[PDB]
Amino acid sequence: MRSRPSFHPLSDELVNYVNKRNTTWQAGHNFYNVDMSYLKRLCGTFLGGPKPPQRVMFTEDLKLPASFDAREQWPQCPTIKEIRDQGSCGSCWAFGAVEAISDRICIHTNAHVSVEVSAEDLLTCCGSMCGDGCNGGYPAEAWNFWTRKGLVSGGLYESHVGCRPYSIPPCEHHVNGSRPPCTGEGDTPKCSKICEPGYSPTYKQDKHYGYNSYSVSNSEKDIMAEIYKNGPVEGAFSVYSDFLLYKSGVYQHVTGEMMGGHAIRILGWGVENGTPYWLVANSWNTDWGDNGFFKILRGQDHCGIESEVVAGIPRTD
Repeated sequence: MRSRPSFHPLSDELVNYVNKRNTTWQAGHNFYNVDMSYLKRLCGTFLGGPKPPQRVMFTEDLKLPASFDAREQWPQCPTIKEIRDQGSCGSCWAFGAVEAISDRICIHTNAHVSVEVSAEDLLTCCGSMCGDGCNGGYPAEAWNFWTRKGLVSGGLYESHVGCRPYSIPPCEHHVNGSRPPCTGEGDTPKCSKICEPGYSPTYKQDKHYGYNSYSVSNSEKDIMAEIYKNGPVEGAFSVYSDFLLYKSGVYQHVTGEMMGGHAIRILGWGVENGTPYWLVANSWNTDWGDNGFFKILRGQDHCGIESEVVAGIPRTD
């Protein structure tokens, strides 16, 4: 391959052992031709550090469903079926924030205004408050910031939708080798308080603000409750190398080492083959795992999926 050895994505010994081990899932390569610094630049959420108020779902008489897909409950909100890609940027913290916010806006604005909240804006105008930009960040501040400063609107890279659409291109990690391995290297883009030409309203007239920012309790049922009456939520869990290989079924960490922390958007649950799972939306494109979504073992706070559930309500009127 003209270059030196080492860091070749992951070894087949992995894929195959994860498979011979015969567990709740099955793995296969999602990334082809990539510098391993990329595979670790994806996992750019910190874990630890802050944590909003608290949200205690009063249990009582509400019987939640044995399964649930936040996309079905609200077909009117297309935002829910969207899978974003973050390019070579550790902005996963900002994506879960916006992808969860996007939905909630459509959810709580009656089913009125559905709007692609901009990760571009959160990513580049939040600063040291939220963390480190393209090199890691705190989902707590992510929401805190929406409530403080508010976020404009911005679709996908080169989508021409709204004020500030994400400026980072996706890496062709999907499936090719005519180009070289899109290394995770990258710099955090600049805070440009300005909408795309031709776009109206004005950037300042595009900021959508939130109501408050709270933490969801570390109990699965409370979470099932939050997603059920409010809308998808942003989480955090630890990434180990095997997870990179997810193709289908319910994930369970088997081997490999920590790639780092990765935020996501949980938007549902169900039980597949007697294994309760959480339906989570990644930010690695639609060619990753199962059409961009994936399932992780729920109820046993797997890899910390049930620890960091940050979230909040949008500002009506």
